[PDB]
Amino acid sequence: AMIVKEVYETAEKIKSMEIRGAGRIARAAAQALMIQAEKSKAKEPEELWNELKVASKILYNTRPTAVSLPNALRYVMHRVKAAYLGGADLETLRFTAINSAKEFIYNSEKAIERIGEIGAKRIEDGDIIMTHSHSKAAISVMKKAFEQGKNIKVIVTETRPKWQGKITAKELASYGIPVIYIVDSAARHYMKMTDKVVMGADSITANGAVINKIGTSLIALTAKEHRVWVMIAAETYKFHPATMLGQLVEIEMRDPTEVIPEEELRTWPKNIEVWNPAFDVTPPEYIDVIITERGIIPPYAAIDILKEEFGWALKYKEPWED
Amino acid sequence: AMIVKEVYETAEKIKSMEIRGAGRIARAAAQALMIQAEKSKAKEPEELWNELKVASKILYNTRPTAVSLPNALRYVMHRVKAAYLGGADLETLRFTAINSAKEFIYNSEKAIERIGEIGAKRIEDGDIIMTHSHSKAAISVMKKAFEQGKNIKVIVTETRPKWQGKITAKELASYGIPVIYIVDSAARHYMKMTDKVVMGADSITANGAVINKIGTSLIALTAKEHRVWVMIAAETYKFHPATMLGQLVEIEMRDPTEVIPEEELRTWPKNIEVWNPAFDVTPPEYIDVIITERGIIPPYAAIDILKEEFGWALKYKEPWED
Amino acid sequence: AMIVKEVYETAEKIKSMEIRGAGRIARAAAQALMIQAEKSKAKEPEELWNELKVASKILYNTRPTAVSLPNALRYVMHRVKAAYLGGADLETLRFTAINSAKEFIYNSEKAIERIGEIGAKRIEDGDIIMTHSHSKAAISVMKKAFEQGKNIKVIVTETRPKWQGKITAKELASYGIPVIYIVDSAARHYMKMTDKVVMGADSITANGAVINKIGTSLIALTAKEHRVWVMIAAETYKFHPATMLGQLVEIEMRDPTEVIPEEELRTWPKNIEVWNPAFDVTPPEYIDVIITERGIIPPYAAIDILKEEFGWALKYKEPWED
Amino acid sequence: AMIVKEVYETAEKIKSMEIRGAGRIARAAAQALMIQAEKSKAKEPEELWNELKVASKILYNTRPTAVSLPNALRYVMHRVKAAYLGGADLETLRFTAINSAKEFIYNSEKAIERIGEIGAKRIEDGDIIMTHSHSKAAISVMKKAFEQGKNIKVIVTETRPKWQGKITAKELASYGIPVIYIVDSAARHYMKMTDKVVMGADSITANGAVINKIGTSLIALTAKEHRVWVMIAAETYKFHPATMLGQLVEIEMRDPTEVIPEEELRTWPKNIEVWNPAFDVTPPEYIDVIITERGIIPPYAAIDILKEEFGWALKYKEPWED
Amino acid sequence: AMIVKEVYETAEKIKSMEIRGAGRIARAAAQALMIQAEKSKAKEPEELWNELKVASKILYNTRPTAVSLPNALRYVMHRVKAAYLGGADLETLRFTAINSAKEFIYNSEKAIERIGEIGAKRIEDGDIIMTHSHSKAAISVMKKAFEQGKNIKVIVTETRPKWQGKITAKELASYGIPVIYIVDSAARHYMKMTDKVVMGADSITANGAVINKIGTSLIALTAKEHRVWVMIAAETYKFHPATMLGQLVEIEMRDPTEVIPEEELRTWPKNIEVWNPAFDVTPPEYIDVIITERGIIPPYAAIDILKEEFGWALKYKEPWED
Amino acid sequence: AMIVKEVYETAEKIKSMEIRGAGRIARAAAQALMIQAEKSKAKEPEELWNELKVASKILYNTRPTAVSLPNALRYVMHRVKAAYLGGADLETLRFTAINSAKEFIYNSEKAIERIGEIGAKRIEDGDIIMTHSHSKAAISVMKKAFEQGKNIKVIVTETRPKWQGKITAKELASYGIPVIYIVDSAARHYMKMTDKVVMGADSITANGAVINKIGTSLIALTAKEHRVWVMIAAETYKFHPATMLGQLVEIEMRDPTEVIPEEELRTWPKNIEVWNPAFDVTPPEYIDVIITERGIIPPYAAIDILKEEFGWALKYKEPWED
Ligand SMILES: Nc1ncnc2c1ncn2[C@@H]1O[C@H](COP(=O)(O)O)[C@@H](O)[C@H]1O
Ligand SMILES: O=P(O)(O)OC[C@H]1O[C@H](OP(=O)(O)O)[C@H](O)[C@@H]1O
Ligand SMILES: O=P(O)(O)OC[C@H]1O[C@H](OP(=O)(O)O)[C@H](O)[C@@H]1O
Ligand SMILES: O=P(O)(O)OC[C@H]1O[C@H](OP(=O)(O)O)[C@H](O)[C@@H]1O
Ligand SMILES: O=P(O)(O)OC[C@H]1O[C@H](OP(=O)(O)O)[C@H](O)[C@@H]1O
Ligand SMILES: O=P(O)(O)OC[C@H]1O[C@H](OP(=O)(O)O)[C@H](O)[C@@H]1O
Ligand SMILES: [K+]
Ligand SMILES: [K+]
Ligand SMILES: [K+]
Repeated sequence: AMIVKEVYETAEKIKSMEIRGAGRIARAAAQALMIQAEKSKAKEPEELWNELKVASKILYNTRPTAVSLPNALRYVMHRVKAAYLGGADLETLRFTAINSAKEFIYNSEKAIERIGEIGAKRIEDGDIIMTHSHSKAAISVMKKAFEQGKNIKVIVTETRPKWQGKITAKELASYGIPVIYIVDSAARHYMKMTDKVVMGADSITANGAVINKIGTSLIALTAKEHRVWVMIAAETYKFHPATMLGQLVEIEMRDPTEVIPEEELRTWPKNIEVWNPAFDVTPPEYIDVIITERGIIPPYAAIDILKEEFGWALKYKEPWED
Repeated sequence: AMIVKEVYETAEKIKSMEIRGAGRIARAAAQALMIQAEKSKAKEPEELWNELKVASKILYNTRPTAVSLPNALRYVMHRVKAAYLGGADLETLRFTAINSAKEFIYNSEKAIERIGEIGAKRIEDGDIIMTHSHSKAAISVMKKAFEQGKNIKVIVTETRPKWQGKITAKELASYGIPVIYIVDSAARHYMKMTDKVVMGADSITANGAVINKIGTSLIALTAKEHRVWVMIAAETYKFHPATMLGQLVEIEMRDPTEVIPEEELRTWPKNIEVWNPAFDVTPPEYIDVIITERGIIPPYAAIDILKEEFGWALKYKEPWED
Repeated sequence: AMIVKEVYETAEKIKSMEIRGAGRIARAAAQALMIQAEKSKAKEPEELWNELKVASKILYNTRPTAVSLPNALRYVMHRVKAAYLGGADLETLRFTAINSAKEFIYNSEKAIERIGEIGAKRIEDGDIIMTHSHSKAAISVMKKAFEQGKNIKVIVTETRPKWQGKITAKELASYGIPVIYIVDSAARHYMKMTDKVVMGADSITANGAVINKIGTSLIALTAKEHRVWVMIAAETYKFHPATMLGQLVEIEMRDPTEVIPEEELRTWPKNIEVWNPAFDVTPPEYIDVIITERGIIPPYAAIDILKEEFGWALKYKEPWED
Repeated sequence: AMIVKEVYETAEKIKSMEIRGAGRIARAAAQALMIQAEKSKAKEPEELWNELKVASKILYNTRPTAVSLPNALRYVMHRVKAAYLGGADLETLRFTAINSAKEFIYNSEKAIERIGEIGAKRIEDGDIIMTHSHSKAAISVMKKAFEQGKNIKVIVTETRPKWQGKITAKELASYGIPVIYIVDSAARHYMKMTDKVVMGADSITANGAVINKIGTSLIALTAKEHRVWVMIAAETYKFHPATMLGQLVEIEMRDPTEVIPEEELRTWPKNIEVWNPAFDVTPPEYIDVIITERGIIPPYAAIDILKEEFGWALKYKEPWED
Repeated sequence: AMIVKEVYETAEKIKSMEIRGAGRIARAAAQALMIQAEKSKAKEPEELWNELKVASKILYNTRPTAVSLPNALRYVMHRVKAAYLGGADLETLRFTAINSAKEFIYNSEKAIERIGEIGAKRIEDGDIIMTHSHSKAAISVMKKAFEQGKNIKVIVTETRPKWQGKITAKELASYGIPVIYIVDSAARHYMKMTDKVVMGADSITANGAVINKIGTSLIALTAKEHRVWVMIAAETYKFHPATMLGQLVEIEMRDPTEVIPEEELRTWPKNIEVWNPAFDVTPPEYIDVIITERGIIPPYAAIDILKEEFGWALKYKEPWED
Repeated sequence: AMIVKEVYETAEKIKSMEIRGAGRIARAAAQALMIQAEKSKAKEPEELWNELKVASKILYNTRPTAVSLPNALRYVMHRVKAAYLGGADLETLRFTAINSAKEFIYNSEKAIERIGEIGAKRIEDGDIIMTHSHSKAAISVMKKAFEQGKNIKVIVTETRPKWQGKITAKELASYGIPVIYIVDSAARHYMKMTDKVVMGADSITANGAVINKIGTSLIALTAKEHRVWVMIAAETYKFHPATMLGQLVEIEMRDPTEVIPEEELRTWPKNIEVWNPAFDVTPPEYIDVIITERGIIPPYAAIDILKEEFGWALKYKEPWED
């Protein structure tokens, strides 16, 4: 109930997409629990516990699709709950929250570096890589492959409505990587000159399906058509535990004004609806490998990743639950 | 040569895409040769012949990909050239041109209403139709189905870079037709709820291939993946003669600042190139039917349409050449 | 208005499927106009003309899907109308009707013999042929191939709900042809031992799509999956002229009691609906050749067949129209 | 050996398909070994051991294709065999058998309710579900989605030769669920209006393949053609151990008179054979998920389910052998 | 009965593949007929007519698969037979033969030249072209493209068993075209670097299937897999008139010593059979265009080449027949 | 530094392909290490350890593509290195090496035997089997099946460039198995008569792709096209641990004189380059099963073979490294 404003700002910024990208939203949420814990004026363990739960709920209710966010909160809160129910004093519980958040953040960073190291080995001298949206994990791969001295070019799709491709383009450019910027529509037209595809992931399912920025499935489709390897770069905390037990991932429908700006949209007739899904789902047949910090896998081994790391917790309710 | 201003203004406006759509471009090309003949001050027939030769060369060098443009110029100038070589005096030559051009414009209008009526019979009540870009022909089909009392909805894809989807959305919505506007990247995500795809053409080749707005081949591809019918609404003047003798269609590369505005692009790193192809090429196997003013065809019958309407002219030179 | 009962019985028998099969229904309808004409008590040409029109309407309104029926009636009635409007006396008009019907019947028979002769050449010694429903044209092929001394076996699908396969099985057996009878569901399971598929057609469209007995499209689908040639055996009067101008073929929905017998069906809860489509539509991609009396064609050449034989009449209303 | 009558009556009833469905067969197999142990008059443990050995051999030789049967027998007899070899006295051996069998029956029931709850989460409100044959597991999924308030309709395919579709149609309709009954041949025609396919399994192989009622592979095939999800509701006791070591599953050929009744078939020509396979084999690539009581898997994870639940037993002999 | 030396040498050189390549073979058979007429010591019309009839049969009975050969003998003998039946005297008949063969040969050289010109237009600067066997018409395309100043590289598949690829590689090298030579099995491995596939044909059928050197089908298949264009370079006398009326093309089975040499094969166990198909059949779905001397067709328009250039003769027997 | 004669002969025999076949090569490298330890005149532990390290590098540097080789050197040197670091004396170290090589070699012979037994079960009486190259493990399957009394026939693809298929054909003949020998290009032509495809592997990756003799991929592709099962017979030491961490397998490019002999190649134009890839890569989607000595897997479970038998060593450097 005495929730610090750093939690409230992180939430608003997640919603507004000032903080965006699956890994980043996750790190931002770990962070927010950290700050809440650091700054809490609680006197009993029970008071802090309550704050961490209510803050976790606020943070969870921001954006649904990327499972990295709930996974970050679970990492922190599985540990916090266990300390709490085990009778931890106020300070043991504060540190358990703070240090758990710190680990997630630190492991998130090492996981992305490691993915780049692993992914890069699948890039070859002279490769033309097509990507989509802005993925820290995808970019780690392309960036490392350049640093090894491979001469790559990267086709960057624009990624409407939010123009994520601009970010990716400028960022790749600044590491010395040449870029070809194209609109989303042109992905089939350039698939013939493309040697590899490398994209990120918001959530990966028990069957190997990849939920990622709207348009990912199209690029994968025509990549398959063309026999261009589709490689997805993704941390194990992108894997979705609830889909083990039959859960479908919700696809976020964002405001129509991200597609068509406010001033214009209200001049339009009432019988036009603008629909703005932030993600689509890419079937496993169309994915060559998923690149995790633990190694290369075929998409269908998503279940192993889920079994050995996340399944244990599916008997329990969420660690923030009241 | 004394070229009248309406010839130059039309060429500017085609190049700038102020005038756009392969059907319109073609009518305006004819309209321009008509205005040249109307206002010419030529004394001799040879004087006027030369004006129209040159006028045609100006118009032909505007935009290369939609063969409708040269087929309009040809429709007028084969006639003008035969009048002139067969000894026509001046005012005979002036009317051959005027009248040939009025013929093309009125047949063009006719063909579109006719493609509407034919193509509508392949629209079923309840259908959800996905379309791309803005095509007077495709719209004729959708609008004619609506006027028949069928309850349709049209999925209008945005169509970057130039936003042609906005024109389409507003146009259809203004005839009463419910519209759903989405980004091009959302085509696959919404292909499951789509019953029919209806699109235009700029060029159609001997072998069946359809050159139409960039992103057309993606929509068609994922329509095939899902067994949604891809119907191309296209006049016979969209069919490309030189492809019979082995020609590939030039795919127009338009200025990059149509993608990223000048103000923003000049601030971007030197090693990003923006590539802006205006069109892509959809293979025949992803096309179900081509709705011409002469009836429904399989796309492989493109060659029949060309054999019987264009072949004769191929042993000759272009009717505006020296 | 003074319509003979032979017209009324032929109609009832077409509806009830006592007379069934596309070619046969067509011959039966030609026949019926013949008898009407033979037995008419008309005294003026105008009186007979009226009878032939009203009889054509009755016969046309029996079953929609197989276009052979309207084509048979057009063959007879294009000729009758032309005699009539050209001032034929009563007897000239009677004979025009009678003799036209006779030609259609005679040409129908020669067309089926000729298809068998042509089709059989595509069967090879040792072939295992899978078929579907009961097609006179298909059977003509298999029968001729045996008579040439090729040792074939024919897999006969049962063809529910009406058990057409029983007819085909007994009929092939009686020519010396060994038969393997299987239920419809088993077609994929036996496609591996199948060398050829040979089926009939009720209506063939401008784009090469084949409308035929329910389940045809499944057999073709898994045939394609397996690279087994799908050959359709079909007379040129199976080709559908209205689909040139964008008409979709109606798919006949027959009584639910053909699926589930009356005594049983009325014991069932109201919230079960039985749906009984008599046909499905098979796309051209899944058809290797159509075998007509005029020769082997790829499915997509359906338009040539339609252009050169049926298109001339599409400017006119139906020759029975009032 | 003194085999009790309920062992023989159950074997007759499995063979005749009076008792049917791989789940039921398996429970009744266990039920029979339970009744044998209940009523045995054995004095020694060795006497009873031998009765159960023989009882198991009788039950195992009824119907070969659904591995659920032997997995039930194994579940009981690995336990009984270990009790006996580990010196158990008589009434200990009698209870090991009884209790092992009650265990299997109650776990089987549990697994089905559980597969209902998991699989329902992949059913979305509004969905039209196509199913095949009659599967308690598939029905558990569909019924559980309905109880959640989702408005579904189920397309029940008839399922020749034995008409299992009638059982399914009546069952689902009796829980309130709207049913559409069609013939197996209509599967493709109605795949366009279908959102999800839900079916059972009799055996599932190491590599992912699903053996289920004849016609299953057709439905799955055309589901893939249209990108409709194929979900297999199947317990872990449906998974086939011997396939790990290279075994192919025997596909049961049932008496031809189930297709064509004795009265009719005896009148048919000698060179028609009726072939009645009871099952077909659907490849893994046409399967989206397998819903087990342990959660959603990709079909290629069949091998994991077998490794961790069945592999150990493969170096041993069958637990009812000499 | 009095057949010239040359007809025998031509025949034998064709049998042993000393003269080879569909077009060349046909030229050699026209040449033979031409020399039979030149050197005839016949004095009656009927004596010559009989020499030419027999000469034809000898030639037609060398090698079955390439229809070019009978199409050449028909070109000559149709004309010879029309003259002989007109009552043409000896010297008129002798010239009919002599001239018709020269007309055939000259039109053949012209077609291959024109195919080069037309086909070259579909080659683009920087293209890598995979070919197969040695096709004069395929080579015309490649050579003309290279002469146009396009920097192409050609991948020459070795083409077992007769090592045809060595001839192709040496030939293209000799015009200054960089060749990559590879074994047949490597065609998929290098399909990713291939932009275009260009190959010949021995026979093209009524449905658009292409019969060419063994392996042609594997290359078309993996080319389709990767969306590389397959372009067939083929004179209109490669199209097979018999296939219109149902015939299948005979696939010539040549000597096993062309595979395993005689000195080695004789030492091998009896129970190894060496099979040497000289050709295979590529379906039209894997073929993008056929480049003929009349233009570009989709494979499905082969029926038109046939309808319009050959169908007239099918009514009749082969000209050389009695 | 003091390396035995035999290590050099083994190395050179492997380089020149005198010793060939992935499994055999590996046995030859274990053998070499075994003879280095046997014949060492070293007197300190460290002297031997250094001989074996160097011997290993020599061997690993012969042929890159078949991972069996390093997996054998690892089997031995992991064990040798654990001993040397335990402080093992000279003779203990010498035995560690000698025994570990014998263990490797004996386990290899056992695996190939067990693969035969397991793989044979998926062969059925009357099967026609296409194979490629010469794989000891593929042959084990075929031989065991034939020994079981199944009347099989084997199609042996010739396998250029090194004529591997002659070895296979002679070998299978020698066990009494009828062979059909065909050139590589004929694999599609005979895929219709093929029931089963059985081939070896040199390296199998973490995502299930198979690296085997050049051509393997063309056969898998057309086998998939026709729904023929592709079964790979492969010892678990064919699985590539490096591919888990991102590596690509190096495709060995061997001498051009293995393609075109030296006496002939030297006469050829400079501008023909002869490319000799010894291997290609088959994707997992075209592979039905991998038959290992631990059982049948889908190709996607290759990651499990790896996770569980090799992943432990990836943390560390190669045993022979300093
Ligand atoms: N050198 C290599 N090492 C490991 N995997 C490879 C290599 N080359 C190709 N692949 C894989 O092999 C398959 C190639 O398939 P395609 O893209 O269809 O050629 C894919 O599954 C790739 O991941
Ligand atoms: O974790 P990293 O690799 O940064 O990003 C993964 C994915 O998350 C992003 O979505 P959004 O911008 O949050 O809507 C993009 O879809 C991207 O592919
Ligand atoms: O001729 P209509 O049917 O109106 O449209 C035909 C096509 O021409 C347009 O190109 P652009 O906007 O001129 O670049 C669009 O691609 C459209 O589909
Ligand atoms: O075990 P449950 O899930 O109820 O059904 C599993 C399968 O077993 C049945 O076979 P049969 O009717 O015994 O021949 C059907 O094929 C059904 O899908
Ligand atoms: O007429 P051109 O285009 O030269 O060759 C056509 C085809 O004929 C040849 O066969 P063969 O060498 O006669 O056995 C080759 O297969 C070639 O592709
Ligand atoms: O171990 P086994 O199963 O015998 O053979 C495995 C594979 O290794 C061989 O290559 P190479 O002859 O070494 O170049 C063949 O390609 C074969 O399929
Ligand atoms: K590419
Ligand atoms: K749809
Ligand atoms: K659907």
